[PDB]
Amino acid sequence: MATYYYALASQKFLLEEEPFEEVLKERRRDYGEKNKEIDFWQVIQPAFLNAPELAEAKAKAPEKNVAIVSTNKSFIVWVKLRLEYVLTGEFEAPSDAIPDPLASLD
Repeated sequence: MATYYYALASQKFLLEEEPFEEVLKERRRDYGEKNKEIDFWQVIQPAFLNAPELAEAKAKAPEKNVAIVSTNKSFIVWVKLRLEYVLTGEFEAPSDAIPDPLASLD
């Protein structure tokens, strides 16, 4: 089990943040160049939001949502400061409630 950190946005909002998405693309590409295991992901309509421990987040969330997830806390701190209009939190996985931290509900 690992701790995952997240920043949850609306799909609408994240579509207005193209420079941000370019930063994430460049970060993936840089990781590959450095032979660093990818430890951050963008998850459309994340299934983790259904976990009981995330009930407060789900109650606040956009209808069509998307998370930036990482096992690197400092990366999510940056994401929050860069995007601002996101809900943040953390969870442990795999668990009964979150068997796949990267699963989409779509």
